[PDB]
Amino acid sequence: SGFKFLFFSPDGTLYGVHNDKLYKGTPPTSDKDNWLARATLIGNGGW
Amino acid sequence: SGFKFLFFSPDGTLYGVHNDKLYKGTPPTSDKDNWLARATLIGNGGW
Amino acid sequence: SGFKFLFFSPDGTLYGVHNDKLYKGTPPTSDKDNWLARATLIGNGGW
Amino acid sequence: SGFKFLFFSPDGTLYGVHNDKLYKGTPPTSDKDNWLARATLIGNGGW
Amino acid sequence: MSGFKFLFFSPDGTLYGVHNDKLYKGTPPTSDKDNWLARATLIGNGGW
Ligand SMILES: CC(=O)N[C@@H]1[C@@H](O)[C@H](O)[C@@H](CO)O[C@@H]1O
Ligand SMILES: CC(=O)N[C@@H]1[C@@H](O)[C@H](O)[C@@H](CO)O[C@@H]1O
Ligand SMILES: CC(=O)N[C@@H]1[C@@H](O)[C@H](O)[C@@H](CO)O[C@@H]1O
Ligand SMILES: CC(=O)N[C@@H]1[C@@H](O)[C@H](O)[C@@H](CO)O[C@@H]1O
Repeated sequence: SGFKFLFFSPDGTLYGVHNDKLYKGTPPTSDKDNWLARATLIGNGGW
Repeated sequence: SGFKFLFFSPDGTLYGVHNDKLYKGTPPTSDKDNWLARATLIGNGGW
Repeated sequence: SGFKFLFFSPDGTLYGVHNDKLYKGTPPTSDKDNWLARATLIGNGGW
Repeated sequence: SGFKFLFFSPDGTLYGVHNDKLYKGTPPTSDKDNWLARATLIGNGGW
Repeated sequence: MSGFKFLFFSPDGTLYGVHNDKLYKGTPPTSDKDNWLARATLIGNGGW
C-alpha cells in the first residue's frame, strides 16, 4: 500500500521506498506538506 | 493494530507510521505517556 | 516471543517493541545480560 | 526481488541486503545513479 | 525464517544484527570473504 521502507540518513534527510522507487527529502513538518510530491527520486526501480 | 514503522531521526525525535499516518514527537519517557495522543500528525494517509 | 522492532536512538539507547510494549535500555554487552528483564518500560500497548 | 534491509550507518554510507547478499555505498543521487551496480559487495550469503 | 531478522547500526558505528533468535554486534564486514557471524560478539542468546 504505502511505503516498503521509511528511514533517516544521519544528516536528517528522510528516505523512503514507495512502489519500488527510492525517494529522499527533508521530513514533512505538517499534514499539509505533501512529501512525495516534493521528494527527490533517486531510485527508479529495484528497491 | 500497532505501528508499521517506528524509528528515530538523528536529532532524537521519534517517528512512527500508525494506520497509514505519520507521527513525530519526543519519545515517551514512561508508560504513563500516551505518545500517540500527543504526537504531531505530519502525514495523513499514504504511508 | 521476540521483538517487533529493535533500533537505536542517536544517544545510544536501545529501543525495542516486545509483546506490544515499548522498552528502552543500554544495549547488552554479553549474553549473560538479560536485557528485557532490566529494560525500562516506556509504553504499554499500541506499539 | 527488491531489498530486505535498507539502512544508513552514522557515517552516511547506505547499506542494503538483496538476495541474501550485503551491499554498501554512498547513496544514489538521482534516478540515473544505478546504486546496486556500483555498491560494494560485503557479504555473499547468510543475510 | 531465513537470514537475519534485524540488521542495524548503533550511533557509534557498530553493526547489530539478530540471527536465529540471537543478538550479535561487531564492526561491519569489509568484503565478501569476511565471515561476520564467526567474529561478531554474541550479546544475546534467545528472545530476540
Ligand atoms: C506519502 C505522502 O507524501 N503523503 C502525503 C500526506 O501525508 C499528506 O497529508 C497529503 C496532503 O494532501 O499529501 C500526501 O498524500
Ligand atoms: C502507541 C501509544 O502511544 N501507546 C500508549 C502506551 O504506550 C501508554 O502506555 C498509554 C498510557 O495511557 O497510552 C497509549 O496507549
Ligand atoms: C551473515 C554472515 O556472516 N555472512 C558471511 C558472508 O557475508 C561471507 O561472504 C562469508 C565468507 O566466508 O561468510 C559468511 O557466510
Ligand atoms: C531479549 C532478552 O533480553 N534476551 C536475553 C538473552 O539475550 C540472554 O542471553 C539471556 C540470558 O542472560 O537472557 C535473556 O533471554
